[PDB]
Amino acid sequence: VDRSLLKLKMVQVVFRHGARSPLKPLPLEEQVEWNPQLLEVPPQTQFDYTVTNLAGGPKPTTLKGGMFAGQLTKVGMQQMFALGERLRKNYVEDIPFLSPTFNPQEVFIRSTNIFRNLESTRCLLAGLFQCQKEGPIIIHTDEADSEVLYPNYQSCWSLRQRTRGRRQTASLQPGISEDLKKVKDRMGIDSSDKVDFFILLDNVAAEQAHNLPSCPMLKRFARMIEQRAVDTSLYILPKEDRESLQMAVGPFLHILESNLLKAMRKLYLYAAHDVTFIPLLMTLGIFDHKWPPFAVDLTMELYQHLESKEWFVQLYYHGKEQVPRGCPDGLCPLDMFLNAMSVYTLSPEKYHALCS
Repeated sequence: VDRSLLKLKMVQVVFRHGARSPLKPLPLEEQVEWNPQLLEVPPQTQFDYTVTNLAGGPKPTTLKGGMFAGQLTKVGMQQMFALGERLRKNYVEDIPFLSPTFNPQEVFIRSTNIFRNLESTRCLLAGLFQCQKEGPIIIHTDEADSEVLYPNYQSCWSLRQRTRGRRQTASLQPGISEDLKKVKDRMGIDSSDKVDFFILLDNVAAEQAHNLPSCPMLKRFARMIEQRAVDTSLYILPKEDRESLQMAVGPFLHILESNLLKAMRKLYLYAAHDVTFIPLLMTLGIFDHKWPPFAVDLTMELYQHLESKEWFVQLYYHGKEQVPRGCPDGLCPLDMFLNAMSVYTLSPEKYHALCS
């Protein structure tokens, strides 16, 4: 189709928080030091916000070195800022789709209620709007028990049940087991369980992102660690199991879809997690078999053709053009896109029904 004839209607972004300290420190005798000066907020990122419920509405440990676990750092803040700036290039500079200043009317913001995602959202907005707002910044969040921004095992009974055996046996799978044993052995950490590939990956990725001197045997195995984390995660929620993927990412897809249809707000922002991205990318047919990186984004553009009145979407992941289920390279007709993803989508009512 002829791009000059297309008008940008809506943009949706799903993103992961930036570089941060690990959630749980590894059981190591010698540990890397995390300097609190990494928590310094660069002035270009300082944007104040209010957290609310979905309405809304009233809102719903220490590492060596004196820094808290799972905390976005100055490094992560700069990544998220950079993400904001790329969006500004496309939706502010290249075309005047969004006002250069934050407008509550133009933008809807949602995040899981966890500090690292809230601060990442703050930094993204700071870059996108260059710290300029025409009104209060509201970040909408839901209570953990209702949250759909990650697969919710606690609140969805059937999902917990369907994955139970695979959750148990994921780490005993061929090649995963032998490799976990190899790493722990070499690290001198073995028998420390529970330490699985997710905890190893969490640590190596956080240290690498910060240029910190990881344990050498941990670094030796960094690639295997990421790969096996991915294989573990895929084994638990395989492409072949439709109902599980539905209960895992279905409601979130339903939200994304609903936004497209309403557009038939300029921008929707969703701060999500790596465990959200893996199944989301798989249902979209775009998974690259890599652990979703810090600050990674999934961007959706919705256009309408001025002559024909037809609607098209373009999908990007990590700045790269993607081809989803049901779509040709380039602009994908909205019906083709939505019809393909309909297999994975779950209305809130069907979701609630399926979960019990």
